[PDB]
Amino acid sequence: SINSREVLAEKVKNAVNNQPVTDMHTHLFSPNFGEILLWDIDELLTYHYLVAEVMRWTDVSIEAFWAMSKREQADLIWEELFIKRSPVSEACRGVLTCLQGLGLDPATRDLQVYREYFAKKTSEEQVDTVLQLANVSDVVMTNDPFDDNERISWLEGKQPDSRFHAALRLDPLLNEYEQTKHRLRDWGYKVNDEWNEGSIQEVKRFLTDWIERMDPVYMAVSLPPTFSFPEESNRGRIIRDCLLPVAEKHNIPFAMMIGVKKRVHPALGDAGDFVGKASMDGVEHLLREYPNNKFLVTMLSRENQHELVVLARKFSNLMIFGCWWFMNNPEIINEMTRMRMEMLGTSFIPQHSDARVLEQLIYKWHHSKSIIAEVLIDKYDDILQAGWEVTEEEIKRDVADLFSRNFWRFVGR
Amino acid sequence: SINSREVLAEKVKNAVNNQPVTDMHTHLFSPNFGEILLWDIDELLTYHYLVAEVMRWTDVSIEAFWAMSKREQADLIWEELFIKRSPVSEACRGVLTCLQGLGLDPATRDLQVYREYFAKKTSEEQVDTVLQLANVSDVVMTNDPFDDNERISWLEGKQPDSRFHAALRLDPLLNEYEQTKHRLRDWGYKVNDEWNEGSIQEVKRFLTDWIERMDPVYMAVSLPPTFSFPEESNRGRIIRDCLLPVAEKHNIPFAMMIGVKKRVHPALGDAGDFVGKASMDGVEHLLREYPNNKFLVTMLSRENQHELVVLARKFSNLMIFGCWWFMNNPEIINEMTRMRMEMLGTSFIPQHSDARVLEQLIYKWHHSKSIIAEVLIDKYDDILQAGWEVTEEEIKRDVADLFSRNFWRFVGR
Amino acid sequence: SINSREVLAEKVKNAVNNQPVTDMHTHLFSPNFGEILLWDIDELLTYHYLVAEVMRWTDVSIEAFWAMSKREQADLIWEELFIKRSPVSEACRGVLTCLQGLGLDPATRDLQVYREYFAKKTSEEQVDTVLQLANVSDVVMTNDPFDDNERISWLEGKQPDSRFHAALRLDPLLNEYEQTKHRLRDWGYKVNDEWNEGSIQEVKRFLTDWIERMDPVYMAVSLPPTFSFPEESNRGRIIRDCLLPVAEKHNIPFAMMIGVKKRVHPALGDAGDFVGKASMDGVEHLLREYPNNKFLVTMLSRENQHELVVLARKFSNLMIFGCWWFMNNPEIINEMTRMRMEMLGTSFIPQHSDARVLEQLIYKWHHSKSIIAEVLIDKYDDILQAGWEVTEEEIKRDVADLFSRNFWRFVGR
Ligand SMILES: O=C[C@H](O)[C@@H](O)[C@H](O)[C@H](O)C(=O)O
Ligand SMILES: O=C[C@H](O)[C@@H](O)[C@H](O)[C@H](O)C(=O)O
Ligand SMILES: O=C[C@H](O)[C@@H](O)[C@H](O)[C@H](O)C(=O)O
Ligand SMILES: [Cl-]
Ligand SMILES: [Zn+2]
Ligand SMILES: [Zn+2]
Ligand SMILES: [Zn+2]
Repeated sequence: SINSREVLAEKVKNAVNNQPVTDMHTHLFSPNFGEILLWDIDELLTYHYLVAEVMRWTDVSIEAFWAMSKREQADLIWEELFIKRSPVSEACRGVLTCLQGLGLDPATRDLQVYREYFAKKTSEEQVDTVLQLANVSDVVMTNDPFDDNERISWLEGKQPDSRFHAALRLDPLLNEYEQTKHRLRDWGYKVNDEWNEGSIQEVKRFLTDWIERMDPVYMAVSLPPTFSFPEESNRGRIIRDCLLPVAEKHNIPFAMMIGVKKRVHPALGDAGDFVGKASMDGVEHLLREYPNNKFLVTMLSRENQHELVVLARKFSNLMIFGCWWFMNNPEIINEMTRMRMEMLGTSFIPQHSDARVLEQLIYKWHHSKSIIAEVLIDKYDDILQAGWEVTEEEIKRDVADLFSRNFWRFVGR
Repeated sequence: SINSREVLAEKVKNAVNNQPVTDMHTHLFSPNFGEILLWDIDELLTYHYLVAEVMRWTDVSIEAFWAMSKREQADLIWEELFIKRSPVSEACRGVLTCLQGLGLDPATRDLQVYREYFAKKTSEEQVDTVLQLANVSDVVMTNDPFDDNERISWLEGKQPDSRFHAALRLDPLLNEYEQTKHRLRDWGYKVNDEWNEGSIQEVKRFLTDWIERMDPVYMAVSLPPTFSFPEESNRGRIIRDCLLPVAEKHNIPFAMMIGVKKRVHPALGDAGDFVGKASMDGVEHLLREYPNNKFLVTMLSRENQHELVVLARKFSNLMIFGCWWFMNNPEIINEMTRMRMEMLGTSFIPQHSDARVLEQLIYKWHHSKSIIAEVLIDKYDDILQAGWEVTEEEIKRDVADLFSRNFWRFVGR
Repeated sequence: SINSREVLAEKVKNAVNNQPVTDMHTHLFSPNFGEILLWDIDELLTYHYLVAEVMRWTDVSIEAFWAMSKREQADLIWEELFIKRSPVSEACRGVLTCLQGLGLDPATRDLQVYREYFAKKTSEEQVDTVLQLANVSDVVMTNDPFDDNERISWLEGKQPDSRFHAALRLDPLLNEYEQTKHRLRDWGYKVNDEWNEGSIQEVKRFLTDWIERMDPVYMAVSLPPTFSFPEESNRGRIIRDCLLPVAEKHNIPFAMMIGVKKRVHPALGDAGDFVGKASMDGVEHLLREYPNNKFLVTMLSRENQHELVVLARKFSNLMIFGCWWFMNNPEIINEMTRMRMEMLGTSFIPQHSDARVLEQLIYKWHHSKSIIAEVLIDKYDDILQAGWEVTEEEIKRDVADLFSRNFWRFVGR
């Protein structure tokens, strides 16, 4: 038996730390895909989270910033966010956690010595190291066929190694059909000006072709705060007539990441997206009217979090996951995870890294696991208090569900 | 349930704070004995501990000090030890704890106002107040029949109320028999020039008459660092032929307070006593050779404390008690209480107040309980972390033993 | 009027760190006295404390040690105590604190670079640097007229600058009179074979001559555990008939450092002295029988510390000081300072450095001040809890007393 919270805490932390992670959403790529996989300290420092933060302090114009080299941008951000002010933000703290995890010494602030660590290694070797340090067993990528570069890799016959899984990302198709439909035809998809049977069949054929090629764990899309469904728009029709029917046939979940208001500040590039609270109506309708379809949902607005949890209590075909983007901060991760566990027990996926740079797997999982561990400790302590006898083996089981099994069980893999 | 140091701390502190205390050695007297019972702020300030301390600072002569009135003495000490220097010593801190405990605010340093509180109250009322505030149920006195003022009270029928118990103090008889024997014969006890049957029987008769009149919980004596037993001396023969036989007969324990070197500085009066390490040979012999006699022991030298604990491990008829006088300081109370618990568990009496002024019951027990609580928390947490179940009921039981039951169980009442 | 614990700790540590220190016992000398003033890393590393410690490790014989040069000894000690084993002992920790305080960096472990720092400075410059860093305003030397080198200097005019003060050390006179009276005769002091009026006056004359030449703040002597008084020995007679009367006439305190057992291991030189517990009988008699004399006392045995504190409670003509030699270790300094403040408030002198090497003032005072601040904080906090509120001015007053005013007020200078 575990007769003290102090021992419980030790056992929970060990279980959480030792549990291999299935990161169901990132922007990483299998090493064999090439340069598309970003990594190293200069990439860490130029993460768009830090671009947005440095612009709040630096007097260097954004145009000038984009004009300088990768190394130069990294030097500015380091100096502005780490030296001129203490690197206390979550994103800056993350950079330090990565350095320490790699065996480097943040206390020296010797950026050139840090850069030297990476220069003497290959992509293949760094992924081996990072996956080991972050104890991540499986990585789900974001695979967009509309991106020429990435698309070439799939066209070439490249296959991700066993540690990487594909996810068919469809923002262009579902959100910019009017402009995208012209590319589909360039590829042999006979989509017509009007939405008839021929257009529907060709879109599905498109979806089906890529599903066969990537063997994705799910199809995904990021939607605006004004997302609605049903809706008489290209998106509404594509989802109704093509995506859902196909998703059902192949029994693959549809991942919806709702809440993002793209480019409210275009000059900032990837760092220029905002957020807004969304209506739950469309998700409510999708879940109810399509019981044979599986939905993975994460929302961007803090104000959408609690009702999303309640919606999960209503529908079993809904699997909520992670603390996305602006939600990926300790104060928010903590409240989200507690609301979720209190109303759903362990039937949810608490987190994903959303890593854009390989090394971030270290900090994203380190910072998140410690928070998740604290929550589990409280919840286990409360039932131990109620006389329940939790075993270390049950704790390991629960932890496996949260960090890995719940995802594979839901996707059916 | 109690499953963390944090929960444990709360329960222990609560149980300790709520446990009614039996103070087994004090210099307080049941209120009906008259002015011999000292109380109020001026008495607190003139406690001999503060007399010793003020003389290290004041340019006022010790002879001039004794010549001043009580209020003048109090004003000087207050001025010298509280105003001219921060009152950080244990005895000065204690005065402050009493004031606060009575609802008076030390923040104001308004001595005239503190005094008004006492003036509008009687001895009987202050006793009620203090016993309630210090949560002391029983007070054991020090009753010296050789003191003319004390002896007349007992002979004239004075008897303590239920909250006060007597202890027959015998220092003059055991340590000054050559002078004291003449007083015994003046009182009708035919002690002879030589230690013969007649002398032995009359001394026994003296002890029996006083036991019947006082119904003492024990007979006591303070002894010098040079104490020895067996010993061919008046003390050695009185203890062997008179005290031990009488104590066994009435099943009354014999309390020995060892290590005091009386009057090394005569001019300081009650404040002129020093300390010295004693040999354990005498105590060891008494315990081994008189298995049917009970011994309460407390020693004055810091260097005697560890071996006294080991001696208790050897003899069940030895019950050690308190952190006496110069031992009654936080640093020492802590080490003594920990060594005691580690080697004796709960089979000892951790403390007594030795209160000379009524209000001291407040600070003596509050200062001690906080330290004793901390020790218990450490000790209970060590076994809790080891897998042991500690219930709030077992804590109250143990705390009751330490602060009350152990004493009464030992005295046989 | 501080009411929060965080602010209290802040002000206390500030007062302690800002308070200019009077180091009332050292083995340092005014820089103008010449080579006699030891300084630099080589001196710090060869301090006899480290000699004793390296011998427990190194296979190099003591004779070989003494045979090698100073720089060679320093190299062995550095290697044996800092490189082969972590420098965790108090003495080794001290060397490090010194190097760091001077702006040097222990992280590099570059002994040669450290040495270069000292090579570019003069003795007068380093004392300026060290006295400023250790914030020491007054240094009391140990001046022995029996040492040829030192004696010639006092005779050849030499005078210390205003920052250094003299203390007349009399070990040879009080402890080796039989062999010393012959030198007294060589100096014009015709002591008689027997102890009579002539001998008494010539010894007095000797003391008075040196008192006028050195103008010492006190006369001192280190005594063995067997020290007794009164005593029919040269030491007993000299102290009774010469030292005390002269000390009183000049109102000069008599400093006794009791407990050292000289040269139990002669081959270790200054590192060959041992320790033993002393009887308090002689000190008690001195204080009681000579109320017009002032005594400064420090003892070497851990086991004498508590009773010495109690003796201070008895006699105001006793001022206890420092944590001497084998007592100058954190664990002991802590228990000693707490026992003292608990029974004496602020009426004592907590520490002295005993510096034999100039730079030691940095570590000696940095290590002790942090401990004394801790004790003060706890004690101030305890009365704060009782409702008493101190002002920042009273704290500075108290701190000044402990680190400087108590000493000067006691010697009457
Ligand atoms: O966490 C933030 C991501 O890096 C975003 O830039 C990204 O666009 C978003 O996670 C998405 O997949 O739509
Ligand atoms: O604790 C100190 C007491 O007040 C002493 O003055 C007293 O003589 C001693 O406790 C005793 O009862 O012998
Ligand atoms: O603290 C230790 C000193 O360095 C001793 O060697 C010295 O003899 C002693 O302090 C003394 O002055 O008697
Ligand atoms: Cl809202
Ligand atoms: Zn993403
Ligand atoms: Zn007493
Ligand atoms: Zn010294």
